Amino acid sequence: KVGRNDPCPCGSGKKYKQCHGR
Repeated sequence: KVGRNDPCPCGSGKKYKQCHGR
């Protein structure tokens, strides 16, 4: 459970929900 509000681990720049989480 990664902090959805934290920069996606993908290393793109957008937060989880703003990249992968979504």
